Amino acid sequence: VKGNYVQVYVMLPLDAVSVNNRFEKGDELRAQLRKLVEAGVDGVMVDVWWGLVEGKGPKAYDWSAYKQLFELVQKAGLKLQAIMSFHQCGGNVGDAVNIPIPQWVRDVGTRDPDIFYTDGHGTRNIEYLTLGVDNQPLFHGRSAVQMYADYMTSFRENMKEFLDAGVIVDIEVGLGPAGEMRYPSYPQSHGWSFPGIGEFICYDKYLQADFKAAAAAVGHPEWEFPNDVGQYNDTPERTQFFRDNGTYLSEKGRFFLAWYSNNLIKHGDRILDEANKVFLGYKVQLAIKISGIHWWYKVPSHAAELTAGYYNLHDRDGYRTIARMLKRHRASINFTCAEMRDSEQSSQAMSAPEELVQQVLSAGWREGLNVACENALPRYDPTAYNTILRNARPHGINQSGPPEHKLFGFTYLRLSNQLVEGQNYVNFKTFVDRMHANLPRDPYVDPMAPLPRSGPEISIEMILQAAQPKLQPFPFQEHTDLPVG
Ligand SMILES: OC[C@H]1NC[C@H](O)[C@@H](O)[C@@H]1O[C@H]1O[C@H](CO)[C@@H](O)[C@H](O)[C@@H]1O
Ligand SMILES: [Cl-]
Repeated sequence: VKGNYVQVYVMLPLDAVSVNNRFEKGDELRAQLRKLVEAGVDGVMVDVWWGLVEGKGPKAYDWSAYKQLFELVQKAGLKLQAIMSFHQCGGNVGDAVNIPIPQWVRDVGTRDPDIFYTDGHGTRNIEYLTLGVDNQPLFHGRSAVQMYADYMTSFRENMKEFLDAGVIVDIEVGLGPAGEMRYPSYPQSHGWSFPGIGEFICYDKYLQADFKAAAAAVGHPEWEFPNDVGQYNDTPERTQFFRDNGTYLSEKGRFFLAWYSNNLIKHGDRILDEANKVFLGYKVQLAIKISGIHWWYKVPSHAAELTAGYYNLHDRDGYRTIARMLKRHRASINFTCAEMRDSEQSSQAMSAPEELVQQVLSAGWREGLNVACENALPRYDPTAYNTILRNARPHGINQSGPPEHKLFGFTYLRLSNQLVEGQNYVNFKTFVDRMHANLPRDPYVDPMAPLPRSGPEISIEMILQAAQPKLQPFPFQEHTDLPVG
């Protein structure tokens, strides 16, 4: 029965550490984490905000608040998943917690605005640095990749005690906005609202130069980005690019989609190679986060996935390519939407979160990866938990041994007083029991080996062999066999 146990983590509040980099929630979190422990929770997840830690200047890392937070977590006896959060928290009208990337990095942007992902109207998105500057030494002598590597190295050195004590068990490497490996193709601040197709965010001068060179390398120097793609809030059929039998299918469209999605893959590969080197020999898993772009999954162009950078079509597996890139690093996939049913979604959005989840989990498992999941949106109801349970053990319980497939972990978004009071807590606690296959909490489950060095670098052509033939997912049971109620 023990092979069925799925670990449950809970995300901490976005302001677990204050926006001024002070630890202020000692008493509150102590009581809240005690409730989590009483409920059987294996660990917590937390954003380690770049804007807080390296906020005062290059290499001025102030870890003092995170250390206090981490001691609290260790004192509670909980495991810890640390997100290298190289992205802005909040920043939209109405957001409660607002933590931009370091001011001194934004200061570079006042002179070189092309450090930011840029749309076709020229709007600069300040939430994250363009993958176009990964290897450009623009930041007081450092490249973006060097800044990420140096931050992770400082983290390791300063948190060594927590790593050695087995408190920190997972490093989630932020690779884009919201920590997700994607482009910022659906920004509320630029006027997007659900379920707009989004936009291609490749207009910064660095990416423009990259495209031109890539185009010349295949004999077509003349080529430009597609200009029949509409705008953020369009539907696919309103554009010549994304409509059925549209220009996304052309030789030109295919080249562009490949270039855009490949650049995201290369960004992840090169940052994971550095992260692996940093954490070599520590008993931790490295993970990336893939965003759950479920809208337009039911139309041929998969338009919102394409603009996010996931080149996914009925005959092209745009997630298995990503999974193949992760293999050499022994990195895990952290996906979302684990809580969603298709019946809960708007019809006109053409949304299929269940099939998308099935596609991403199946891709990870076919590449031999650990796969974990999060809920996309806040949920406290038994139906949500039953959906997560279904995704956690897609073929149900194996009474003989471990199941054919299971999630390596699930991380719940997110801790607050609401979760640990009233009927919410009862529902949550029962969820954790079921995730644990009704066994008691086992802190020693899923032990990590010392992280080995990433295997040999493989080319983009090698990675892309995973795109086709596109396979049906593994069959998933309609309903969990171990529901909450
Ligand atoms: O965890 C990543 C995102 N998954 C999909 C959710 O809808 C979204 O809200 C999540 O992003 C938030 O939480 C992250 C972890 O706390 C944080 O890094 C990110 O900035 C968002 O606040
Ligand atoms: Cl295969």
